[PDB]
Amino acid sequence: GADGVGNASGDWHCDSTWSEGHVTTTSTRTWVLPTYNNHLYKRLGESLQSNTYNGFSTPWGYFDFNRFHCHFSPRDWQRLINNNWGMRPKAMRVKIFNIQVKEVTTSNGETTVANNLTSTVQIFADSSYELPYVMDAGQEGSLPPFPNDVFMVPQYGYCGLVTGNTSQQQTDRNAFYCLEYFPSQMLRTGNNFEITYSFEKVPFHSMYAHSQSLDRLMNPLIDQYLWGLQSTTTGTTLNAGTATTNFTKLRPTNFSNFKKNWLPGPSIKQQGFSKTANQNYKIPATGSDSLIKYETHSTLDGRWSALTPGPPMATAGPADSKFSNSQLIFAGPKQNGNTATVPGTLIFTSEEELAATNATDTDMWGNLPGGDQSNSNLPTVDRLTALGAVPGMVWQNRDIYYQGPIWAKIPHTDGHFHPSPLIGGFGLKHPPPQIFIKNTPVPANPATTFSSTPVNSFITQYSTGQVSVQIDWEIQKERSKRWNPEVQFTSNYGQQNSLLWAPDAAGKYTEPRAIGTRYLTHHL
Amino acid sequence: GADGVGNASGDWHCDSTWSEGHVTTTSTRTWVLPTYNNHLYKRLGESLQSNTYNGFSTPWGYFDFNRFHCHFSPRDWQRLINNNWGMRPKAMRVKIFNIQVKEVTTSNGETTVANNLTSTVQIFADSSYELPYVMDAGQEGSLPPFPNDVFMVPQYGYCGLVTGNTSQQQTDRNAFYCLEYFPSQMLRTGNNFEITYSFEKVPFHSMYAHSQSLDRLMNPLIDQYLWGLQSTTTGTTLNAGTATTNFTKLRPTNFSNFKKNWLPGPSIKQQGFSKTANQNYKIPATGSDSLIKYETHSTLDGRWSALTPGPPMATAGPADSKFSNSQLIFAGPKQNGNTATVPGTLIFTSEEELAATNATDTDMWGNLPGGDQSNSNLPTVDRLTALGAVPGMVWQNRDIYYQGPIWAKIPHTDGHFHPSPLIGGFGLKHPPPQIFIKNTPVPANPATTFSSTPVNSFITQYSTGQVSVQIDWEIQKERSKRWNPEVQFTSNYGQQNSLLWAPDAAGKYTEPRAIGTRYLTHHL
Amino acid sequence: GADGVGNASGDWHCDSTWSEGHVTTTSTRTWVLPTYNNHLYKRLGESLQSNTYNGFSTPWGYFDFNRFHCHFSPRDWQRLINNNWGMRPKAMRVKIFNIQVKEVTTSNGETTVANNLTSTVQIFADSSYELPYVMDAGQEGSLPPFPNDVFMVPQYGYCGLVTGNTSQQQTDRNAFYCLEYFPSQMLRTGNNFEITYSFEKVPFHSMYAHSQSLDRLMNPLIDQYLWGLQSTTTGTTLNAGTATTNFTKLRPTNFSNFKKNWLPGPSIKQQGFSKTANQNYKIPATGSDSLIKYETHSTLDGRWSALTPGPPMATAGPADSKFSNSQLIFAGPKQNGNTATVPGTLIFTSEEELAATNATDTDMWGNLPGGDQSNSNLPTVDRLTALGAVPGMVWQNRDIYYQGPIWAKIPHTDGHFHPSPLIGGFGLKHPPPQIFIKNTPVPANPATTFSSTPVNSFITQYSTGQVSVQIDWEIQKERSKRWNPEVQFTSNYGQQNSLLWAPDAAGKYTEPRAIGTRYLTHHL
Ligand SMILES: Nc1ncnc2c1ncn2[C@H]1C[C@H](O)[C@@H](COP(=O)(O)O)O1
Ligand SMILES: Nc1ncnc2c1ncn2[C@H]1C[C@H](O)[C@@H](COP(=O)(O)O)O1
Ligand SMILES: Nc1ncnc2c1ncn2[C@H]1C[C@H](O)[C@@H](COP(=O)(O)O)O1
Repeated sequence: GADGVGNASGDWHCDSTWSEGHVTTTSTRTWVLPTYNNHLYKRLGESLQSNTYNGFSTPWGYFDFNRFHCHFSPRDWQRLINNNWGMRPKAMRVKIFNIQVKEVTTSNGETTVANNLTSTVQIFADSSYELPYVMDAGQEGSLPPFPNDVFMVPQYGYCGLVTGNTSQQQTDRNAFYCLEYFPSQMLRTGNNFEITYSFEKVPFHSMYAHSQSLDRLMNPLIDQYLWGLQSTTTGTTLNAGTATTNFTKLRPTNFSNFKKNWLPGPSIKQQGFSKTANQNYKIPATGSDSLIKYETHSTLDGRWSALTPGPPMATAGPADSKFSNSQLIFAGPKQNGNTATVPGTLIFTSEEELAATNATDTDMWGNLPGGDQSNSNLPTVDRLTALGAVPGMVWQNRDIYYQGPIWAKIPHTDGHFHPSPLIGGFGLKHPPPQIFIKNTPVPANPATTFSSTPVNSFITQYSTGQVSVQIDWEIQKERSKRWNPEVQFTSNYGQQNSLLWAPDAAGKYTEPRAIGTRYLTHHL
Repeated sequence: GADGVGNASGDWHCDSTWSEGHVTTTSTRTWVLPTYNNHLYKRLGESLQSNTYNGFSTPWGYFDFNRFHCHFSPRDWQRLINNNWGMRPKAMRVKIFNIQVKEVTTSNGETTVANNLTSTVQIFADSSYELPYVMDAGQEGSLPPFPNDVFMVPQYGYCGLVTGNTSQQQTDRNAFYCLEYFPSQMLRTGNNFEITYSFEKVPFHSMYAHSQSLDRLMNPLIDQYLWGLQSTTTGTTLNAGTATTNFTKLRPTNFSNFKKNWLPGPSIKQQGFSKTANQNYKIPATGSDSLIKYETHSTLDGRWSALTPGPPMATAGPADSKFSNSQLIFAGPKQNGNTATVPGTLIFTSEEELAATNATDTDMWGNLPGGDQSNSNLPTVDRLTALGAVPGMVWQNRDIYYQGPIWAKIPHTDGHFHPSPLIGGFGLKHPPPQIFIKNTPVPANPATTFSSTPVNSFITQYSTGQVSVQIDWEIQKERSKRWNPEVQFTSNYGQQNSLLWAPDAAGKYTEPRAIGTRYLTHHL
Repeated sequence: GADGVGNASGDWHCDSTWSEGHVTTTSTRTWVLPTYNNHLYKRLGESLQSNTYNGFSTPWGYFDFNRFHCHFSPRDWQRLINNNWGMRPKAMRVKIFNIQVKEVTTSNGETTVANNLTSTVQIFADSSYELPYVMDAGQEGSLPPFPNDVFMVPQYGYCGLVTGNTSQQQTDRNAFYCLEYFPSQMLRTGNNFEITYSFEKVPFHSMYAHSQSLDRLMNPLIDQYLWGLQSTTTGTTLNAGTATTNFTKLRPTNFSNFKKNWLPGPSIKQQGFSKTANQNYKIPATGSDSLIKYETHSTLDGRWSALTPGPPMATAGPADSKFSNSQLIFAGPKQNGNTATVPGTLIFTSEEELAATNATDTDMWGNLPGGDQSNSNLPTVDRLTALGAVPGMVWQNRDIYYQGPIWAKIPHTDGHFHPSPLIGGFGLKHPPPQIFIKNTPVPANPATTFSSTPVNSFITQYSTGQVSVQIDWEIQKERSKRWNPEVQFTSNYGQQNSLLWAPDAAGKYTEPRAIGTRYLTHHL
């Protein structure tokens, strides 16, 4: 990739091509790149007991396309989800171009901008995965959903290890990575970048809700050939009757005692809250009794971490007054602030579909006897609040969302367990590589006599250009023998003043709701 | 398959062929097919709080061979289990034939039956697995163990999802499947059906009990090179002594403190009951305090489900007065009713063999400190009642029984854990397909003037014919260097009036006991 | 097609195969055939002034598959309509088989039925179209929607010409057709029939609603270069002002005066009625002032005929209290009678979608001046109630329904106009041929001495068998660049006691609502 100054170095492609069981999304967006940290690396750190962290902020920016709406349009996502029991990324190709480097000159009063033709910009992809991976933390920076929205490239920054739960102080293990210590490609207008990636083979995402329920997978018309204890006494009253060993053949209408082959999957109880302000308990944000303490969390090296997405568990409804972590929440259309007090201002996700295989988040997994029953003792009935893997469990994973993550890098650790990103998406060992970009520094007028001191005065600059990502998605059509019509993502937003999923009168594009994927159905 | 009326369309095969490490069981049985639901599909449903269920009952019947005694004879099962450390299904072939369709005519007083030559019967195999799988729920309907016992084909019926724990009401997800919306093969006498299947590669079943115990896998003659804390004080009395840090080299006779490499597998405590009526606690069947509540159970969408078979855990003995779920119970020889009060009337299974690797069902997994010990505090000793998977665990799975299930379909869910049917058997992703069969409807005399109303009057009919299943089993001979004789399944039923495992004087075949598989032994 | 008695002569096929842009529906149903008109042809006739008719009723039955639900399942129809901007029949193959002829014998008290092996049944297809075509009159007789519903074959009967509007009397033109004067194929059990047809090339059906409206097809941001008269005076008051010739450039916000290139298509005003009983006018059924008179109708040879389906016109809504002819009405799920008084008991169709191109049924086409305006005269503003074709008109045709007609034969007349069946469907010159079937007469015991008199005594008989139709449908996927999600046929029937679009607890299948086809959208 290399030509002249007055020659576009690439074209605008915003395809959409469906077929058999392959769909290829292609999209381009214009971007802007500032001069981060005024050209330098800055060591980050701040002791915040549990929020304690340390690291570094770099002068580099980076492209992030880890959000579904970066590739599919509303209509597409609809297509995709109303006719396919699953999908998955297969291949990706990214390309940056039409680089334009600008140098600003703030006048006596206001700023004036001009084209620095010979100025260069750098790009390079960490395809060896030797740098903290940031594109999968569910953070901002991905491309805009709306094709014609210009966006700012995010600043690259990474965290180191926090030794302790007190100080951000760093050990001899903490490491510093320098992006200049990498081979980068230098570009000027007329040059361009391009790269290709191939997704690892990964399981198709569900994209369907279950019909049958795990506890009702038998023939309602027939007896088991298995027997069990029905009751130890004769009455209808606890601890009172002639006392006997009553065994049953386990036949229809019973079912809750039918011997079964599979159990619901692992769960960890979550605290449930109400959207109606006065049904909660009045826990504060800050303080020694901050919400954190009362919400189910994990503990790493003395530090707390909300069990946020957490294990795949059946959740509350999107409409239900109850909600909780485990439920993804996105900003509403009219919500533009770091804070809100009106539930109706936000968007609530829901894993209600999982109630066919997984346990409910706020409830429990089941119950255990708290001791050994006797003729002179009925044991306490304990609560199975958290339960790990056990032979015979099966479960569904969290759904995927139109404005959700697409993939996440699996942690470089010997051993794990069922690698599905908890925020959702595809867990890859080596995922789409992070592409870094940064404007090259331009020394301003220099001293006329030598100085071993590093340069300070730099011309002020910023760049802009387009970028396009093309991902090949493998999808699988359904083919069920279900007779009755299925549920489907439909418009149904009724009459409206300014069409939904479209810019308003002021020219602002905003996403009305969150869209799932599990509309279609498959049995167990 | 297609010939004449006076020409058998198949022959009777009840082989048995052993060899190297392959055994092929072949068996045929005669069957009868009624006219279920008087030809129509009926929506099922009944709100029973926790036993709540919904679904449909179909006009179709189905062949089920998911029981070991359907294929092996007593003697065979014996052969199989006294010389092989394992086995597994490899291939299957089923064929239906000698179809005979009969039409009944109830006379003024009593019924008279005749042959409807031209009447047809339908068959088809759901080999795309697009229909609720029912053959693995441990229900009745499989073939009779006794070769010369005529059997009735089961009615096909399936359950939908239960949304809630209150109402059987159905949502837009519930689905209705219609078997007529499938390509079925129509037969008349002279026609026949046939099909072949190949089992997925699946782990051989154990078929052996362990010698060594997981906690005793070392050399009893030598010291470890590892050290540990033996005691914190000097006396023989708790909280009393000169208080010191006493470390040991961990040498013979100790063993319970030896550093080991593996832990017992996951477990969930089960309530234990006594067979002697007055040692229990007098819990009722029905009621707000039904046995269910007090027995360890799971909770799906607010509904309860006994943790019946549950996790592989060492169990009580077959003779022990204590028993519990986790133990398979079959009807005794003289037990002919949906209920019983005499333990000795039934047959108790037992996983006593697992006590070499798994934890005991009624007991616990182990113990944990309930807090941090101090010089001014000895923490509560907590009970590890339920424990999921943890790096380093190992365990044995539930045994297989002569009259037990053979396989079960693994649930269509992203992710599970160690897919061994909990009732026992082989967990296949796509198992032997369900073969459906139903008599074709025959309109009785019709109206002489048109009517857009669906037909009601149907000749009364039923069919009968033979069916044969052939399964190729892969088995592995032992080859241990064990010196002393091994345990073996022996007759030993002493003297008797009417030989056991044989019809009585009245001509009734009944199975005396339940037969396991783990008679042979292998170390760890 | 010819084999033995104990050999099925065909199998049961109820496929469904989707792909690129071709879908093949295959379905089979069991049927019953009586002995119509007790074996003879009967001349029909009845003078009913306007309902006057004449013709003949035949001893033959006939297969009719001219209803969409005969081929697609609920789910299919859904598939079909949520992803395709159109479809059309391409090829058809029908086959009858498993013929079973039964002879009844009513005993002293009640009837007894037996198999008459040697009895024959006749079939033949009028593929020369030389017989009144009846399969397209929107009458009963097609196959049941539910695969497992036995149905009665309809009786063939046809009408002749009615000369007059008084008498059913027939002229020398009236003709009598005899089906025995055709080559028919005789069958016995073991024989079978089969035939193939290929649809004529015919326009794909719409299957989409319009975005843009015919009167708003310009750029809302720009002026026309055309001028027009805006007002003849100065005030804001009719007939009052300084009187002038005010011409305008015809620019935005106006639009209703913009010069346009196309006009809405032809229409004929229909009378509108209200579903709320007391908003009508109290017109009687019978009488000299029967509803007919007051409802827009056509007049052929003095006879009246409701302008029922009539011209493609925008209609009322399915929910609107107003309804009218022009709107297809089907029986509700719980409606089982030739009459009803509760609108909510029935199912209302709606062409509301056509309001983007066609005029509204109950309203009018537009307005005309009733004379020539002058400085001393303002003409009556007339109502354009009925308007035929005029250069520049464009229009959409009536939608198609899940339980609607599929095709209709175009009348054998020199000339017509835009041949789209008014009830809806595909207008073919030579459509799927009518397949006739009738049981062959079997003389009962005969006289022992000759008689030139035609036979009377016939054994009583009826037959039954299966039939299957396979139609290859050509469909076209969409490919719009629409951004916002589209409307879609979704379940959404909320919670329910007995799942919809599925048999109830009593085993009765009933269709909940009527399903259209225009869910997707295309502009103009
Ligand atoms: N998103 C995603 N990525 C990878 N694997 C997934 C994912 N979702 C479910 N699984 C399953 C597929 C295999 O059973 C498995 C292997 O983990 P392993 O530790 O590699 O043996 O985890
Ligand atoms: N009956 C049966 N069927 C299948 N697998 C069994 C069974 N019994 C034990 N296992 C083991 C074999 C592999 O370790 C495994 C894979 O589960 P997967 O989720 O496929 O990675 O589970
Ligand atoms: N259903 C159907 N069948 C046939 N033609 C249709 C139909 N619907 C719309 N049209 C149009 C297609 C041509 O413009 C036409 C020819 O009529 P002709 O008199 O043959 O010149 O009518």
